[PDB]
Amino acid sequence: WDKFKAYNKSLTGKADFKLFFRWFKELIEIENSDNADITALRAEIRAKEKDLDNPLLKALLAENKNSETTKKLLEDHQNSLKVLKEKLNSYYSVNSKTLHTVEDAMYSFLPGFSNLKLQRAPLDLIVDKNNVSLSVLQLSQGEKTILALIADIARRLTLLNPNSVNPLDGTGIVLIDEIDLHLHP
Amino acid sequence: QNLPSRITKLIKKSESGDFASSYQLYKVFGSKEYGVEPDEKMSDYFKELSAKQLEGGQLRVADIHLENYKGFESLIMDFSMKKNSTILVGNNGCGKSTILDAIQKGLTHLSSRLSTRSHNGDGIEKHELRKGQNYASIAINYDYMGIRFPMIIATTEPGYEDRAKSNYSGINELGSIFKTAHSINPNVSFPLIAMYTVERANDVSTRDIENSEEIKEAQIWDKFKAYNKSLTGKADFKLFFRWFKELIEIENSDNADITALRAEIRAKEKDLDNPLLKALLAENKNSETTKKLLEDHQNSLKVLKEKLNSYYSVNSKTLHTVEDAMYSFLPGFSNLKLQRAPLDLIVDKNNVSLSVLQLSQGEKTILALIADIARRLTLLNPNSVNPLDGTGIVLIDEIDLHLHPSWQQNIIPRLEKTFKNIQFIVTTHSPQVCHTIDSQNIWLLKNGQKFKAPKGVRGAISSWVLENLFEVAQRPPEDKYTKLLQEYKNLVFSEKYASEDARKLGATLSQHFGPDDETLVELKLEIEKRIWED
RNA sequence: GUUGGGCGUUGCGCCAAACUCUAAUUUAUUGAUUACAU
Ligand SMILES: Nc1ncnc2c1ncn2[C@@H]1O[C@H](COP(=O)(O)OP(=O)(O)O)[C@@H](O)[C@H]1O
Repeated sequence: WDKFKAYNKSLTGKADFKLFFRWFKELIEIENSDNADITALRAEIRAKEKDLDNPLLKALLAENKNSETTKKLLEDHQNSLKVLKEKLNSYYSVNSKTLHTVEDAMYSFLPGFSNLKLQRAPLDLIVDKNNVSLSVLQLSQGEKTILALIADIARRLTLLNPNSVNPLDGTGIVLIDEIDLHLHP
Repeated sequence: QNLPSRITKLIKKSESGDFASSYQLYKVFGSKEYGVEPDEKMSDYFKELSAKQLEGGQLRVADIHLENYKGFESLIMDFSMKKNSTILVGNNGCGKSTILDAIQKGLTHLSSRLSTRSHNGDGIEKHELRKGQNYASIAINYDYMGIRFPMIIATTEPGYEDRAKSNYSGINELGSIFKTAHSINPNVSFPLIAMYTVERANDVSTRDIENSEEIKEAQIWDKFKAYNKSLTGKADFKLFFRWFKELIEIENSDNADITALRAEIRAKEKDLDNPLLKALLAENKNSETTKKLLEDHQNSLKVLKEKLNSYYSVNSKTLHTVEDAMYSFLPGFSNLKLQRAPLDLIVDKNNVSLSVLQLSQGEKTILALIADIARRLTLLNPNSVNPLDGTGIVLIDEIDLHLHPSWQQNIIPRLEKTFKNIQFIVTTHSPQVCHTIDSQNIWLLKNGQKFKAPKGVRGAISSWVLENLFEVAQRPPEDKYTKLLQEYKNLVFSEKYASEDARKLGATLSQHFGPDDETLVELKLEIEKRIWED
């Protein structure tokens, strides 16, 4: 992880789901096989980041908030995420932080989708909506190519950008030819 | 309505409890051909009962009939049913391998019609015909819960009209019974069919493990899949390596979502306690929104506890059972793990970490054999208290390969102790395997004929079993010192007890064999006795 | 391991006896046989 071992061989570009499934499989398994201390931190980041978007408490916060106690509480659980992500960043580790960013790439480019697991008895890399779905089988043909491209961009930007609590906030050139390739209208 | 008498007899048999009695009862009430009006509900009941009564039965080979096969003109053998181990002993060139090769080409057919729809298999080739004859025939009777299935496979040279047509009446029956049992219940235990040829000597190699992560995903995980390349010998290790990777990955991928869930429960407990948050909520307790949010948080915490309990009762013993059953068979070895740098396995012996690919040749063949049996039993037998208690036929050919004569006295009983419901028809040439099985089971073979073992072949002096089962003398038959021993012994028991040669052979045989052994002390004592008498 | 006898807390439990060429009987609306209703 010296920022230059993946910077090269990128001027050609590859974006396919066959080489993304095998990559994500190793990334989610190797990270969890050894280490195993960053897994709990990342899972609790997921819990804290998805529990804030509670419609009940969100409506209560959006309601009359003249008392400063609720503002202090919201600042406190924002600082919770701040320090938590700071701790993960302090754990300088390749193959353990790129997973979180690549998951965030698919958590935003595909709006409203929840946690992403990887079953094994059937492979079936599942994406969680309010109802369960499957990516290896469903999700069309081009909705896998574009996701592979997004994942590659996220991984490459994360590797090129150490620290940077939001690694997918770099700057540079990314040229795509015929962006309308395998897309539903 | 005057139910036929045969139908009443079948109903009585089913009431007593049989599996075929209800099979031929749900196919008599589901069609108009058999002569009774078709009733669907009362046929479904019989089908369910037939499938339910199949559990607890062992599938064994009862008898076999070779006629003009490789080297046997006419052979009839009957394998014991109360005993779970049959041993074939004979010279190199009598035909013990022929009987195993005849048990296959029928076991292949049984596996094909129990797993696939092909309805094909092996057969007698032209080169296997007895030199001079024209027709050959192999007949095997399969047993299940005291009810037998016929079979016969035959051939004729394409110059004369065939005088022995093939027939597979009973194996189609057995396959249909098992398939129906699977249809009504997806987790019905099935028998295991496999043979391990001498070609398992080179089973484990670095080449096989190098590309074991580059095979198809749907070739290892389903009940009906532990049958491909299973009677070809060459106990599979690549598929075993893939299977071991997947199980260790299930352990290393789950049990962390369990840890994550426990951490989430702790965090939620902190969030609910949260003295600041509790104090803030205490300001407005009667508010409907606050009560709603608190009750929903409590319900979510209870649901999270239920989710944790869901994986709290997994206990994936699929790995533990295999590891424990394979550690006991190979003494000392323990803590088998995986190392991902050159995608290789690591096993620990005598507090030394070594790779499987570099182990002794006498410890990888047994390793792969036990691993293949355990994996196939686990695949064929779904979720159960003990998945290694399955039935079937395992044909271990030339068990004496790569074994020190210290494990041969503990190989058969250990296989029977770990696997206590599998038939183990085997062949051997080491006389330290024979003296652990009853005399009624060993089937001597010479000159194309079957001879029963002499009385008392169980635990005894190895010289006696050697002499009375292999026709090989205890001492060398042509050795100079052995000839001197004989020429000393006969003269001791005859003229020239103390003469020209008595002393010189005495000294020569005292320099070797030591001056203190069994035979020479006997001879010296008796010569002293009968020189004192004179 | 297989066969014939006896008693009755009898769709078979027990008792009392025997035999070992290397080695156990299954089909109906069919035809032959025993038996009731004719
Ligand atoms: N066409 C044939 N004609 C005569 N003998 C044959 C023929 N085919 C096979 N055989 C006999 O089969 C024997 C092979 O023995 P085998 O089955 O390998 O048992 P084992 O491995 O225990 O010695 C040989 O003794 C050979 O004579």
